[PDB]
Amino acid sequence: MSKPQPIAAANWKSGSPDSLSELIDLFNSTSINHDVQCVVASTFVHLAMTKERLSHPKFVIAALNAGNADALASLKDFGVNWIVLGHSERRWYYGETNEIVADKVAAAVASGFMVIACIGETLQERESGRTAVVVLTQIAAIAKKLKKADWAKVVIAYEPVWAIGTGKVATPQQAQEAHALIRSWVSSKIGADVAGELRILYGGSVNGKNARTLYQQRDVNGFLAGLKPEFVDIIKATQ
Repeated sequence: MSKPQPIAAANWKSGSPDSLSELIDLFNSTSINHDVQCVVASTFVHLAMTKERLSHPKFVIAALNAGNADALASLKDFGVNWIVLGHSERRWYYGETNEIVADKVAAAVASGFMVIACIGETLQERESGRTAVVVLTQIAAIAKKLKKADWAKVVIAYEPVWAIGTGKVATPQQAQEAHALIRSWVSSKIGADVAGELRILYGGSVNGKNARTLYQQRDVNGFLAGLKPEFVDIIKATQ
């Protein structure tokens, strides 16, 4: 096994507690044959339901864009040990700076969390050839605030804004190129050991039909997707 352990993360940003409860029952009943870490991420308002209902041994709960020190402490005291930082989306919609996400990553790691940090370019950046510079600027800001040993707690997700909620998935070649670019930068600037163990996940219009062909790429280690019945097939795709 050359790739590190894959991750499949489902995000529940909104929706009925009753429809969530049903999806969690589906997941709790699903046998998963291979080594994969599955994650159900949700906003605070849905965490108490998820924590109460989810019981599968291959699943953990994560908080979506958790907030400040008080919020991290409230998560830790409730038993939630993963956070998802949706930086590529927040950079587009809100102008969140790269330095703000980097400080959030370091604060979460310092508080004992595993952190999925989502990085990625805009539509216009992609169109104009700015992808590599933009992505590398994001990973370098994150790295600035971490020590080498801290990378064991970090997962990077490549989430280009143009693929988020648009139905326009990155092609296998596009995902691979971006993921390789990130990994090679980590190898060069942090270390080859860290680069080899780093999980780089793809997010943005992943579904049950396109996930498997994405996973077959050398530098793809899993997925961020929505919490939907097809997520069962997204997990299978990480075999």
